Amino acid sequence: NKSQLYPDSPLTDQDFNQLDQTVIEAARRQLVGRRFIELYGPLGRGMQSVFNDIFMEAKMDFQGSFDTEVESSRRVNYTIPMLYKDFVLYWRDLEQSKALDIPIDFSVAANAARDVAFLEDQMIFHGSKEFDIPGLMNVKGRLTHLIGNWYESGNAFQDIVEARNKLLEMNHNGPYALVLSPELYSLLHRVHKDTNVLEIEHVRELITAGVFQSPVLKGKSGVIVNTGRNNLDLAISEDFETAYLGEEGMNHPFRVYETVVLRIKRPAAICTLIDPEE
Amino acid sequence: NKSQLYPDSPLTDQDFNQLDQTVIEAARRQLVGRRFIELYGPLGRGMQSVFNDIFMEAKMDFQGSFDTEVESSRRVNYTIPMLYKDFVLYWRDLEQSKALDIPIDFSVAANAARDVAFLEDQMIFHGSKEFDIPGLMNVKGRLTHLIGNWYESGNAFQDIVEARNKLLEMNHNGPYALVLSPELYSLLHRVHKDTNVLEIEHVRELITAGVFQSPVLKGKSGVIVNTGRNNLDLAISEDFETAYLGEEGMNHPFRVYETVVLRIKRPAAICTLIDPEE
Amino acid sequence: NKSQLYPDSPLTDQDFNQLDQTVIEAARRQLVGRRFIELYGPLGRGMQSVFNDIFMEAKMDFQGSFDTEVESSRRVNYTIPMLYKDFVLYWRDLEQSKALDIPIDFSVAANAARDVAFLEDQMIFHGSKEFDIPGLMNVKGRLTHLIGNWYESGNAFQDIVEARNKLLEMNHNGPYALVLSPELYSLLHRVHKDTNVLEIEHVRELITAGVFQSPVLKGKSGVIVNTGRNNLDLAISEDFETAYLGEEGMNHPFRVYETVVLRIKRPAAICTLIDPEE
Amino acid sequence: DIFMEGAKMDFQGSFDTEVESSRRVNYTI
Repeated sequence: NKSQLYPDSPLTDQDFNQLDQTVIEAARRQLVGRRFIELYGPLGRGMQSVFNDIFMEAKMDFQGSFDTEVESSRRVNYTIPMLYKDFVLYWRDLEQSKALDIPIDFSVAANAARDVAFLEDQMIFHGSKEFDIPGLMNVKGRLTHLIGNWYESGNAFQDIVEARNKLLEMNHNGPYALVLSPELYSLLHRVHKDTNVLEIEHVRELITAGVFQSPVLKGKSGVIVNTGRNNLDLAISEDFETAYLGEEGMNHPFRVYETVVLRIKRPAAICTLIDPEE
Repeated sequence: NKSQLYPDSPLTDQDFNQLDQTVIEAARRQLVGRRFIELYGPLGRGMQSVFNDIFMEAKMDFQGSFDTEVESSRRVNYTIPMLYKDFVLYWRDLEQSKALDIPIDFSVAANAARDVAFLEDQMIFHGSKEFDIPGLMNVKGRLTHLIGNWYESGNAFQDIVEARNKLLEMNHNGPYALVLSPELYSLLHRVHKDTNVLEIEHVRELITAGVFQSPVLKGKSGVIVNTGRNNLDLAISEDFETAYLGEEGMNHPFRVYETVVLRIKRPAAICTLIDPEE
Repeated sequence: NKSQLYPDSPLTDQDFNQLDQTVIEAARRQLVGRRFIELYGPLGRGMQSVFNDIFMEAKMDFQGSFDTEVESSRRVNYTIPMLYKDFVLYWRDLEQSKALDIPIDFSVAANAARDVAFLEDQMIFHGSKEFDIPGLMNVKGRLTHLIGNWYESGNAFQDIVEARNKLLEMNHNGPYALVLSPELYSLLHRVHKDTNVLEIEHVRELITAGVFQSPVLKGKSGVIVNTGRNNLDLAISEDFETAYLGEEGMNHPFRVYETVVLRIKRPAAICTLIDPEE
Repeated sequence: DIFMEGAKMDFQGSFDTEVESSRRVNYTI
């Protein structure tokens, strides 16, 4: 139990569960990337690094042959980073709660739970320079496309179908997911005079896996990603966890931490709509 | 069990189930043709061939008569083919997984599971020349129709109703299913200026069994098929199965295989929209 | 233990023991680097990577102070390589020997043992390019020194004294080990002028450890290294081992393998003597 | 046997073996 692991803690075993529920519920509503990407299983504390194999660039007969096929692995090694945030709890109110038997207040944790998720999203989208891990935007062989002038009606659909054709020509036919900037989201959901076309019902049919809005993307940009286990995956060593730092003064400081990493096996899947040249 | 059948295999009985689940789940999302065609039961390993009878071209009274009716069978014989694909698993990582007690990775199988399904779809749509089995596109008495100029609004509905009338005149009244090329799919789901008509809500009412998109069809083409047990069926000798080839070097090679065939009893059901003459 | 790992191997337990003894005996003579370098204990198959800390290069007062001061470690990661070699046998000769009651011959394995030992020594001395593992003569801050003519006047003693002086100034003392090319090793037997003893006897007094020659060094060159743990170490994963591959035709193939890596913590414990012409 | 003619280092491993020319001959005592 948590109580035996952490002595000298005013909080009890029941209160630890209530704290954990608040933390996970706060994280759930603000975790965006998890929706269209699967998860690797919890590896444990045994390893600090993982291996990634990059792949870049059937017969019908009565009796089978004896041949076999292989490709270029190009194995690489990646380390697992750590993220954290901390908060503090005052005394002289916890004592009052204990005396009056009323439940304790844990509103503070949500503020850190949101920020850690925001940092994780930024790391996934743009990558880390310290550990030189690649990101979706800066990955090699991303098959860029150019778009412009989304104001007038009917321009967005042509660009979408053009990107889909480029994805198809490389023998990648499957469900697609779309992520767009908040500014482009408003232009998509817009009222056009003399035409009165919603302009999203047509688009929703083809994509079939969802269009999402992310605040990390600052300017006008968008990504179209094929969804599959083979193309990409995400590996977690340990999930959200809470620890008790010590006893300074008379108050109690706490910390929350998490570890995660991303692996991209086939770079050709991703397509990026570059910002307008102007 | 699989373990007794295949000795000298590092994988265990539990891992065989996990492999099978991944293979079947990968096949499920990419198997298209199964939706509008029923399945014959698993025959077994006793037979390698089937017989097909081709049919081409009630009384109300107080007491029944003694008459009977028959038709032309024209029995023919068809053999069952085989399809397969293979993959490899490295060592020195399986040992690490066993030592650390973490679960094993089986991502490779999905790549072959997709390709075998693609080959099966191609065989169903176009047929095989080695065994001279017919296909939907090249079957005799297919009641072709001609279409053109789907760009301007309102042309597609007229062609659809014309094909439906031809199907009806031959005493075939039932649910219909439609399969179209990806290019025609985009033209159907298009935004038309000054008219703002979705143009698919009207069509969806009549078809009543579904409009689908298949990547096998290269150019502009489409098929309308009446759905019934009598008209067509598909016979399976054995479903997706996995086997262990042997022990070369120090790694482990595996194979996946399947057998299937198609029978068309009444050719008149199918209607084909031929590509534009130009 | 044997005949359980390889049930299909024609060789019996006693023959396998003889084969293993013959394999190890050849390598025992050839191995030279392990004489003055320690070894990390076998880690098993769990780990494929290791972490090394490089150190490139107080507080006298009364009771008190509340602070901690640490120094940087420059953490880095490494990957363990694999080396292998193989040999083949025959069946008719084994049958003839069994019929005539003559002991079997295993001469071929000696060549493989010699070849793998000659590669392990070269990897230790010069390093591996693919994994970017530094060698003894390639580490930065190696404290080089330059030599002169050794044919006459007995300048070898002065060169050794000057080389030891730099380590003494840099505060590295204790046991030293000197490795030099055979050409320089031969010349040390010349008489020392005005003393009439051999200069090797004088040099041994300063060295206080074994002086040996290695064929890996080609030109006139030498290295003197301070010998102790926490300066350099060798980590082994698997020792020399022999495996029997799957039989093909009627013959039987075998292979040998082992895995080892090297780490250097303090680059300043080494000195390299360089010829001016080289 | 007259051969009349180096170790390998790899990460994943190898799928093939290596051989040499036996050139067998017979001698009498």
